[PDB]
Amino acid sequence: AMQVITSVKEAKQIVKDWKSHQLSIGYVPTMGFLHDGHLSLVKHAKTQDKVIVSIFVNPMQFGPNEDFSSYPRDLERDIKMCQDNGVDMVFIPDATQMYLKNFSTYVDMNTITDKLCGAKRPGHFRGVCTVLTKFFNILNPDIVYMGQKDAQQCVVVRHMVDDLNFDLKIQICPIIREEDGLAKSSRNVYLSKEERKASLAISQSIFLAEKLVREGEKNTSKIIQAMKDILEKEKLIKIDYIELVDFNTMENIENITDNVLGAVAAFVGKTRLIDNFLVQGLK
Amino acid sequence: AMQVITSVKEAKQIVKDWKSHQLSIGYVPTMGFLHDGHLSLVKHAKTQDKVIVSIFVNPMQFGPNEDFSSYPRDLERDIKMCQDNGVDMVFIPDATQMYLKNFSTYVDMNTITDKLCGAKRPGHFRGVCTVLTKFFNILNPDIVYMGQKDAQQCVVVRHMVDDLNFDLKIQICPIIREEDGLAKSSRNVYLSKEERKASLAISQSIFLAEKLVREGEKNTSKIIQAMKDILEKEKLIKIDYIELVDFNTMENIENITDNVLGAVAAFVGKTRLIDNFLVQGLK
Ligand SMILES: [Cl-]
Ligand SMILES: [Cl-]
Ligand SMILES: [Mg+2]
Ligand SMILES: [Mg+2]
Repeated sequence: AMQVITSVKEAKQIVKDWKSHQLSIGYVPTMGFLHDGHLSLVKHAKTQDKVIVSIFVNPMQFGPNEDFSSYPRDLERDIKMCQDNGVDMVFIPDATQMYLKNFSTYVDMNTITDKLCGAKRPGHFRGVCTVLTKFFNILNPDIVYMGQKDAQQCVVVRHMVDDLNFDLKIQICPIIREEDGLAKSSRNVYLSKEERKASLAISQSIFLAEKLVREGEKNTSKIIQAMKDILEKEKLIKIDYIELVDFNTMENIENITDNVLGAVAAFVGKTRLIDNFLVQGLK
Repeated sequence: AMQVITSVKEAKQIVKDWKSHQLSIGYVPTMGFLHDGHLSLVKHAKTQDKVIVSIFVNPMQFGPNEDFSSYPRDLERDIKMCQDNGVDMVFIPDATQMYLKNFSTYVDMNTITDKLCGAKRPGHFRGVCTVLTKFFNILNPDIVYMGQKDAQQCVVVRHMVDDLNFDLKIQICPIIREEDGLAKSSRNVYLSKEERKASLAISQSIFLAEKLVREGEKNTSKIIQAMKDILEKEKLIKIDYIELVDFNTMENIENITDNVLGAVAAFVGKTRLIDNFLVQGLK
């Protein structure tokens, strides 16, 4: 029967026992209120012998001005979806298990995190790096499955893993979308009917930019303007950024050569949404 | 035959194979030019099935004003001592293996490291935390043996291990001393005959402070003055700090209750030496 584990000590024991049987471990870190995007990561993780999903709304990666208190939470919904989709262990620690009274250590970095959302969200990537170092040490996974939707986060965590010699692989999985094109996110639940309609311009701008790139358009300023024109038609949308950047460095690019990450962040009403497309190996 | 390993990849392989046989691993991180202090850590580590010594003069933990370029180095001496003392693997990576071109991640903390040497050596503990996270991830040790001589470092690393959930134990081992009382350190090799004679006042001040404490002296200002009087007799000695602090927090203490770390840092000529005593469980 699937284990629902709230203790670090017990999670360690279970993983240690699985390792005693030379079983591989697939790990899907999440902040709960699960959706088909998460289920897609789980499906990939089932290539491994055992699958772990963590659920933890990590307070370190939210700032004071953001949505920690309202973040959607429904642990019964999540347990059921993990149960129905063949998850072996749902690890749901609370902040008192993860961060003891005198906790004071962190993991951070001096490149990558200063761009895109990192520039808009001070402290965010330190929160991500620190909590994932902890989870990786607790759970000892072999492959960690992450969504391309958080593209910068994937690159940041990959770089941390490289730099700190974590003996595991980060596997980036494609963006899963709603029927109407909106990238799956737990924050979608915040949107009003009218905001939901407005929010489709984000994915529209992504589909168009990707088509332009694959049709051989190299000038990023041309592409950005085209996305901007789509997004500016929606009064409910306030653009945070639209940037085409190198996928490995997050540095803005003026002319596309081998690759591009085209990334958008925008507020739809008060809700902050992100989306992107990624093209690699261009001639 | 003992393995001398310069590659991360090969070190990983060897450790993975040992683990496939359920062997425990004892690890002694060092910066080489080995002495009896190190040999003592190795002796403790031999409680484990396999013993690893790393040798790496980690550039991250030295500042511009310190002694990175002159740090004693004699890898043939070290290999022989490891060989003769039953070490299984000497891991000697170079900075190009550990720190690749675009390396930019670090581990640091917001308590403990701001006191004692930490205050005198900006960036030092970040260098220690970061390189040890890497070694721990590479070598997957069960117990890591460290000398009490670097008492703050032991407490810092213990706290990192706790906070980041490293699945290992830090074992602090007592100070090994020269016949004349000077705490063993590779930096002792820098001392002139006259500096060596002067340097004995450091251990003398430690022996006296510990005797005063164990004789029931609680007033730290009295104890510090007594140490200061010994040290001020030596013209070649410039005191950096003399502090009696709580062993768990590194906070200065005015009146001793259950514990005390009495720590000294002083320059003898240009060489910076440290020493301490530790008393725990007092009534
Ligand atoms: Cl989400
Ligand atoms: Cl030394
Ligand atoms: Mg592993
Ligand atoms: Mg281990």
